[PDB]
Amino acid sequence: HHHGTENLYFQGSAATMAAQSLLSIPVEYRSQVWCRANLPYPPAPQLPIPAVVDILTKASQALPQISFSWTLIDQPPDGSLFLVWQAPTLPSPPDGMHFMSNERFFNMDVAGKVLEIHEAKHGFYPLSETRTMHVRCRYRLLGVGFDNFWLVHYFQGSETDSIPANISVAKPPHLRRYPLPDVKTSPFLLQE
Ligand SMILES: [Cl-]
Ligand SMILES: [Cl-]
Ligand SMILES: [Cl-]
Ligand SMILES: [Cl-]
Repeated sequence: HHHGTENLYFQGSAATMAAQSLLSIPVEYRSQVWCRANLPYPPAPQLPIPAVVDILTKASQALPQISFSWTLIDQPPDGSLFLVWQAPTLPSPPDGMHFMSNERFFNMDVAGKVLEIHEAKHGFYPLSETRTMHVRCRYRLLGVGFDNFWLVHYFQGSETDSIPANISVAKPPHLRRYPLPDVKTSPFLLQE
């Protein structure tokens, strides 16, 4: 009466390792962790669309040799790129960023496949910023057997996009609890 949707995504025998690792985390932090690949990606400025498609395509081909950990992500620096496992019908865990506007959802046709682009401009870190300075993009490429994997990218906003920021009217509306617990799991696989 609480976890039906999550349970659908943990049916795989390789998703058994992910499930076992999540159950090792205190219940209160299970909703707070990202399932993030142990790469790490080199940081990058805003990526051209063909680069996004190649990065997700290569990740999908390398998946059996890439491990994941449940981890907290908080106030990642500009340039940060992550490969994450996430159900599209579940909310993203927190990253410490708040937004003065709604995330916009665009779809592109790429070589006959759909690339989803979830672009959240007007990002800010309320503990340290009074104006917006950051963009977060979440990408996924559909119909190539990698539907629940995302590229998540944080980068610097343009000066002209910067607007005054106030947590009282931002999304999400609540500041996360600091300091963060240490909760990073040992690595596991999502395909064998
Ligand atoms: Cl475990
Ligand atoms: Cl808006
Ligand atoms: Cl998938
Ligand atoms: Cl929200």
